[PDB]
Amino acid sequence: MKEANHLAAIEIFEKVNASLLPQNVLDLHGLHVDEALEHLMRVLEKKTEEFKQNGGKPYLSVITGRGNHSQGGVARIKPAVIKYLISHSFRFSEIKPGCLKVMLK
Repeated sequence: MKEANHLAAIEIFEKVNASLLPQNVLDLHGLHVDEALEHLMRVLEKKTEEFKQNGGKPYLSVITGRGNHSQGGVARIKPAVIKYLISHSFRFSEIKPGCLKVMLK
């Protein structure tokens, strides 16, 4: 699944976020730039709130996918997401291929 990965990504994302959100993980590899951003933005804001209110994780591990380091399919989610973080003055740092770990503010 190179191309089909992008279509499968939606159903994967939905089933996956259920288990991944409590880890403070935002994993949406394969989604469109718009989709990825729209999901990321709403989760990031509510997670910031969960951080300051409920005492969740002080971070969010964003998986855009293994875009660039050891693998590379659709990595344009990464420049898109990066731009979102910087524009809001967030603190992030990539782990390894395409995985941006963001520290909540």
